[PDB]
Amino acid sequence: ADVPAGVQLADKQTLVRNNGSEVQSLDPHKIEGVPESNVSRDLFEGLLISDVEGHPSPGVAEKWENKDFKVWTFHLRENAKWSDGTPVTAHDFVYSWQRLADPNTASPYASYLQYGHIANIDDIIAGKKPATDLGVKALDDHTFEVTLSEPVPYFYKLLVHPSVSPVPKSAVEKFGDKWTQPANIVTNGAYKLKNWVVNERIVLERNPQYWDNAKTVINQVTYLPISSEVTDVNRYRSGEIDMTYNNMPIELFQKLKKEIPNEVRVDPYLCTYYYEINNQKAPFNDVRVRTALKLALDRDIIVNKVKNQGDLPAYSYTPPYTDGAKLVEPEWFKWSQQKRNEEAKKLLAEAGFTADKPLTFDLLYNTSDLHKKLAIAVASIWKKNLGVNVNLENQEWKTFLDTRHQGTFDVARAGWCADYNEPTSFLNTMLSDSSNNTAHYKSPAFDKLIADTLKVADDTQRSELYAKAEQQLDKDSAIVPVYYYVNARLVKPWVGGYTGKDPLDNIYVKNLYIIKH
Repeated sequence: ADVPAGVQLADKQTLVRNNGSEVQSLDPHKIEGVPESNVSRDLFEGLLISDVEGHPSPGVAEKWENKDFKVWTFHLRENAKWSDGTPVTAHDFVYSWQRLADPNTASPYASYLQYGHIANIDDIIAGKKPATDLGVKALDDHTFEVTLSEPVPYFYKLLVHPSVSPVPKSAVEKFGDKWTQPANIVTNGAYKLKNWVVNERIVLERNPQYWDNAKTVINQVTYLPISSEVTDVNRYRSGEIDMTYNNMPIELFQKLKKEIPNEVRVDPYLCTYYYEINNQKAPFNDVRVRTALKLALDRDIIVNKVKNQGDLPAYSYTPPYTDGAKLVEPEWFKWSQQKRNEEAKKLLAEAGFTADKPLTFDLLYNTSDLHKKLAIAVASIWKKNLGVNVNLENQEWKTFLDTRHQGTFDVARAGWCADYNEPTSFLNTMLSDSSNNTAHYKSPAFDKLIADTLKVADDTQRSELYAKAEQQLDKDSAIVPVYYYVNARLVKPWVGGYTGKDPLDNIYVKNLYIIKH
């Protein structure tokens, strides 16, 4: 943290943050969500980290260079250490990225190495070559070199993501799946794990071996797993929680801007809320059915009437304000809802869905006041505009993500937040073989468009191709876009250091401080 001159710091530097749900895991190679990343950034540090405004900045690597955007060399600071006092070296990164790539790990984020295009990743993921063929090498203890199969000018931007953080080989090999328990874990971030009681709390304490420890102010941070937004607000207002999670309750929000304006933070966020359709499950493998659902959803009612929290009605997957996005607004978005509704009814009727044979399907959502209130509104809208029957089903977070990867769903509430600010952070997830493809969408035309983005060497052609890939997605009606999120949360007046300026919301508790109160 960088404490301003004149600020008086509380004597007690502790923080309690709501984190939306129980984390899937603490192992950086097994996580895929925002709640998991929130804790991960405090415990494990990679090559680059974000500064308080969101810019990629030195983490374990103090400086890096590239040759033709294909060979990237990271110079690691010599005082980086793990919490047991041992040095963080380039060998840790070699081991870690090979473990990520290895099929035996089964990382849900294995494809992140394809997004960066590290040499040999495709063969490694396919079982054709061993993980030791990965194009990374330690030139010495402080020098990590990465070789890509193509020039990727934004490669370094990917490096702030948890799946490319290091894991300590000696703990992983000795304890297997229990390496993340408090007595076994070893960490290299500003904090270390003190306690983990499932469905109750996660408590982290400052890690004195952290290379930037002299600047860390908060000594202890607790993450809670409350998935009720209404309950998070109540415990915030009772004084128990200093920073809520950033999902806001329909029930109370508007009340809060009125009652506690200086505590409500509302900033741009690169995430999109949508209904994910299982594209390989009949009858959702018919484009007419997917298009009808997309058209009959009335976004004005949902965004402006039902939620009304500052979100923008969406017409694409990638948010239009992502760096490099120059998207074409589809013509259906400009139509009236009455025309969208008639066209949707026509399409469903062509699909064989009568009034004696109405389409019936489930809508799966992860436990939450917000998602439940929204799923109920969306089921009504669809019932009324299409005569469709929808059965609502809630699952806890870890189970919900699992169900989506397994394909045992019809339609699901979904939301994707960028991992780096560039349109491929969204678009790479719809690639046929992506480990993040939960829509189970498979399009050779789509895959080709994305592949062509690295064969050109100028931003305009790239941006044009990103726009055509969004159009392909929209033509196939792979998903149902609903709104582009805003990052809305409550933060006590005595929490310093949270700017709200990073659109990826990569907060690090090492940057915060408590003002005396």
